[PDB]
Amino acid sequence: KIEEGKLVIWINGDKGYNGLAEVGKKFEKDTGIKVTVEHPDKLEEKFPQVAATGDGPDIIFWAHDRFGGYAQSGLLAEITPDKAFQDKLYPFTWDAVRYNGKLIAYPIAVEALSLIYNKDLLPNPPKTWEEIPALDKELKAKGKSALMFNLQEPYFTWPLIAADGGYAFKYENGKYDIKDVGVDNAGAKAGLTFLVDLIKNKHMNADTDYSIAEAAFNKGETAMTINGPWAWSNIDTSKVNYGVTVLPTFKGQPSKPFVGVLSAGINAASPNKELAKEFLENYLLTDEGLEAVNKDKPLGAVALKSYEEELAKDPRIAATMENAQKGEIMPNIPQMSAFWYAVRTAVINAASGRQTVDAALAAAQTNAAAMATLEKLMKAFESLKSFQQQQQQQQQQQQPPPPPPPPPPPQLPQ
Amino acid sequence: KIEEGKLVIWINGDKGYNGLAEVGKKFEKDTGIKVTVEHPDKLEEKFPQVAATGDGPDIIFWAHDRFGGYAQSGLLAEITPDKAFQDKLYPFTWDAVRYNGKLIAYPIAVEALSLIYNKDLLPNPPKTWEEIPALDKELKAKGKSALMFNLQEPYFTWPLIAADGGYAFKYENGKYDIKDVGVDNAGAKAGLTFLVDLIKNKHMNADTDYSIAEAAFNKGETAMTINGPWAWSNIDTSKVNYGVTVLPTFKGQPSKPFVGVLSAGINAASPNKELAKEFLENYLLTDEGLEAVNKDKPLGAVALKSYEEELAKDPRIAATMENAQKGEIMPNIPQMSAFWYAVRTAVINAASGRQTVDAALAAAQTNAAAMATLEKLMKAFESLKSFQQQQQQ
Amino acid sequence: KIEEGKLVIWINGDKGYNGLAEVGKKFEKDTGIKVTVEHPDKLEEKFPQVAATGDGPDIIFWAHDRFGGYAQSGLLAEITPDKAFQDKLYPFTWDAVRYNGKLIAYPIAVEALSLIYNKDLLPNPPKTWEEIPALDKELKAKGKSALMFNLQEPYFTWPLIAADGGYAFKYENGKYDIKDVGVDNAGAKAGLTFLVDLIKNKHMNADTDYSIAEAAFNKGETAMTINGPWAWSNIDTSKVNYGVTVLPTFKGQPSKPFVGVLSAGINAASPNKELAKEFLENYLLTDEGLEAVNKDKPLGAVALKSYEEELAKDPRIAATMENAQKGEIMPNIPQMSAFWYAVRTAVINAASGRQTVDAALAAAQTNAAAMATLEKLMKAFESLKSFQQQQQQQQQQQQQQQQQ
Ligand SMILES: [Ca+2]
Ligand SMILES: [Ca+2]
Ligand SMILES: [Ca+2]
Ligand SMILES: [Ca+2]
Ligand SMILES: [Ca+2]
Ligand SMILES: [Ca+2]
Ligand SMILES: [Ca+2]
Ligand SMILES: [Ca+2]
Ligand SMILES: [Ca+2]
Ligand SMILES: [Ca+2]
Ligand SMILES: [Zn+2]
Ligand SMILES: [Zn+2]
Ligand SMILES: [Zn+2]
Ligand SMILES: [Zn+2]
Ligand SMILES: [Zn+2]
Ligand SMILES: [Zn+2]
Ligand SMILES: [Zn+2]
Repeated sequence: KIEEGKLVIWINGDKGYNGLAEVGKKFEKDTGIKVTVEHPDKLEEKFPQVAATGDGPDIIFWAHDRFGGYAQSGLLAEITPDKAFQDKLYPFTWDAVRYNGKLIAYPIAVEALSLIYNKDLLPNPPKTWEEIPALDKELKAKGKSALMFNLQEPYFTWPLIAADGGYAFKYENGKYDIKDVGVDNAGAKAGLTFLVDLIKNKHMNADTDYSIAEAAFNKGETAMTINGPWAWSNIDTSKVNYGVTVLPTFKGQPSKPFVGVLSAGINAASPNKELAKEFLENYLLTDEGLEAVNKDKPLGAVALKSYEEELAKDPRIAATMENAQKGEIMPNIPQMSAFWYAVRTAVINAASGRQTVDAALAAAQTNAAAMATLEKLMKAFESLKSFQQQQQQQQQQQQPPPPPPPPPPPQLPQ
Repeated sequence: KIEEGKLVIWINGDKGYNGLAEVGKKFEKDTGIKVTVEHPDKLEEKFPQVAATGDGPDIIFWAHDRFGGYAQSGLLAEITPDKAFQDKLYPFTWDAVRYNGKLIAYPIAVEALSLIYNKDLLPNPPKTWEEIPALDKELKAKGKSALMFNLQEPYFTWPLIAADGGYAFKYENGKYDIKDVGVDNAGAKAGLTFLVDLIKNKHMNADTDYSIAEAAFNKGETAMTINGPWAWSNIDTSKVNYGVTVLPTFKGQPSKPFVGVLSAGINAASPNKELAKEFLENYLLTDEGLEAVNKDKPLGAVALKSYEEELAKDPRIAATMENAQKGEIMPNIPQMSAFWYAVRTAVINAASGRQTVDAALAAAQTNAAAMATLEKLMKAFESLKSFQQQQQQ
Repeated sequence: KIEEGKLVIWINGDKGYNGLAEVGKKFEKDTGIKVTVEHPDKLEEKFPQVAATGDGPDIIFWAHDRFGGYAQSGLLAEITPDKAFQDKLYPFTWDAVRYNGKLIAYPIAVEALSLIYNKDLLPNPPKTWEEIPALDKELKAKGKSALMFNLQEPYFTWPLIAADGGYAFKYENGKYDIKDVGVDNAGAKAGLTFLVDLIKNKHMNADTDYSIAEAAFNKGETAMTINGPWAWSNIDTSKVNYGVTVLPTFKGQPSKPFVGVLSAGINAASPNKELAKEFLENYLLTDEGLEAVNKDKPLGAVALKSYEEELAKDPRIAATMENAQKGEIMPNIPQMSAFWYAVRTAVINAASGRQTVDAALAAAQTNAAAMATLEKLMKAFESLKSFQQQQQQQQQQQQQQQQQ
């Protein structure tokens, strides 16, 4: 809970919690305040439960895109680092921890998709998407393919579609304009067109998923793939002489991958907000702190400028940061749920031929507002029923509103 | 019974309708136009039924908050008192009778919660909320409690919550901005926290409702309660030496109770709009008009400045007008229905520990703004339902 | 089919498609490119289905209001006629073919309601609505009625209602503000009030529909009726000595009838965008082009200034254009579905006495918006049912294609 006089930290099991515990000991040595690090199962699901009743950890570690939902439910304390501390980190990461004007977390690490290439098949990676078709028929002559990446998930296909001017929601002040959606502009249109052309000219298969794209690259069957820092360990094992580099340009514009930021938030119910802020600002977000965490489990690229420059000596890490700098910070707003489902269908339908490019993307725009507001209404029936639970004396699994009558007037009058 | 050459007035049975008929005989004397006053059952429900077909009274009396829904359905005629008539009343009472720029009703009487205290247990009432925890323990030593009021309805708990900067919807031009909700700001957050602190520090019970809060004050078991002019008649009966005063301040700010304004609206279907406006401006909203109504039933505080000053000699009425002047005029808009159910759940959950202050209020701004889809959904279903039952049968 | 190297044109079967095919042969003579005009059943429903999968015609002919939904679904190619070609047509017709700033089609013909009168019963038609009461009494003495028109649908009753300031959605920049509805203002209030007054003063029956209104005018029972260019051929057969003129003014303001504009849109999937724009701009939208189409089946008033002035020799056509120029261009946006349903009820309720004018209108202004927001949420539940269609199929293409 609160944990008055101490600090309890939740961080996912797959991270460097042992390294974080070691910063905890260093903090315990100069202050006498003991730090407890734990990694419960599905802590991103548990936090919304316990924090709503004033319990839980003092500080939570998760990808920034979950925090928008938390801050909306008032579960995170507004943080106030002064200007001096802010300049210690990359200015773009602060934009990943801002919910409606307010700063609600500290950025730790940075993730983004990169171009991963087989050095032995490709001496040098293309700087340009446009030259991939030419490159594929050069490698096909050797029974090899140029590129294979997951086409089923928008996360992977977005970098291209967004390249010439697409975007999820327009951001211009720490606040996302939810009626300015850019899935239906000329830039996005140009991007998805190129992608569909790649599939229909047989340079790519419409059924390529994560597993198939990973198996092909790790068996040296394909020259290139698009993936993030979590996929590297498997390529090390495959013994593929691989490189990680900046994504290819399209129509002269860099690709725009989604940027996910590991963030540290303070529970709005913690009485140890001061302790937590001193721990994060002066012990963890330091070269010595991140180093200790990194040693246990690599963070990839980090938000702190000083330690990032030390980690950039690895050209894989330097490439993940450079991609992220030219990429699009993933909106933390609830309307993103709609965007995922809409663009998923728009890409799958354009790819298979079921729909055209212009139609698939135009339908997504409508599906964005339609599915997005639906979530607001779904919360209304879910809050009206929830009020009834606490009034009388899984269970909420009800949800009626099934009256959508379609009036079809007979416009005959001849 | 469309009227035509006569005035038929509607007003609730609990009001000075016999005093109103006395002004209606006065009008009949200088005009030869007979005034009929009636008080049918659930008139506030019947009025929208009959007015939508072009029937019912020429003029209607009810709290200003119901008038928003009426004027939205276009059942009220616009009124035009000139600059001279408007300055006879308190400026703020005109803000209660404004529906999207247009004035639709004449303000009559003003209602707000006040601090009612036992003079025999409390010499001077506390000017400050912050000092009540200290006053309770001083009274717990004697087997008494400092304060007990209804914690179940947000009408009673709002004064405190809104004190430091909370508000329902932002008003700034005879028009409410329905996207500017103030249940989740630092003002509301500071207020509700204080209220919950009281409950967990056992200066208050989470299960205190209207009945329990009234019983306790009327048996002298508690030194203070918060209530309105309607409860006065029961405290007289209990023989408690009581006082009515301005509500305590919080963080230096005055408490902000909701303001209910009893108002007179003219039926849009009434052929007697001119007669009505003459009766209301020149006969009823005068010292003698309101007196006649008041002698039948007390209005409490009144909108007319002149007659308010004569009534102000009662310190109970004097405090009601002070509280109402520092309070918030209850929005007349349909989005208020959402506000009631959401803030009500928010306070209940915060008090019982089921949810924190920050969490209950942040999810209150969702429930209240998200119940607006009910407005469009339930109104669109229900709207189309009427046409279904007409086209299909 | 596909289209590559030719043109395929879709137009409704009640138009001059043979005359359109005749423009098609003239094009084929100078170019060699074959033009195939076809008129399939319910083509305005078939077009969204085939155009979404990249099929259908190169060019499509329909009333402009249907194109909003097409351009929203991205089924129409943005057209670019230069300032020189744009000035050959009436400026107001271009506004009927703008979807959110972009031009999506070519204007062909214009259609609006007009006052149609029996010159044997009425020598000179009234310029004023206000005088129809007095005129009725004068004709009632002879066992005739002054005016009889379809009161059931708003399309017909709108001209009056809108006359003094009523409007569907405010339009100011090729873009409709859907929060600015005008069915509740003083203008609309005044118009419907006048209509209600006519019905309760028994100058008009609340149950007059299209069929009753048409029969009455064509049996010489009523002196006047409002209607459009489509009802003319029935009046010719009735042997009624009739005229067609400008609609009566209310409170000194002209009646605002809804403007329907026949339009030519280019499929965004068509490989022959340059061919189609060459056909339309320089072969069809010319004196000789529309003339060939007109001779097969009349277009009524036309968007091209030059040929319109030759057609204006007919006073009927000259008046359809004059009514259209003072009227309101029908919004092409999806919120118009809700507009029709809300105003249809509002009028029927106010006329039957079931509701007052103030109530029935202020209900419509809230109802039309309430259905509009539902419309978006219905293309949602159904669009989530594309998962039912798809996610079931890609599971049966996976359980069935791996035949157990
Ligand atoms: Ca624990
Ligand atoms: Ca500092
Ligand atoms: Ca170092
Ligand atoms: Ca080192
Ligand atoms: Ca390790
Ligand atoms: Ca009666
Ligand atoms: Ca005066
Ligand atoms: Ca004492
Ligand atoms: Ca009495
Ligand atoms: Ca065919
Ligand atoms: Zn664990
Ligand atoms: Zn190729
Ligand atoms: Zn140190
Ligand atoms: Zn009664
Ligand atoms: Zn205490
Ligand atoms: Zn046919
Ligand atoms: Zn008459």
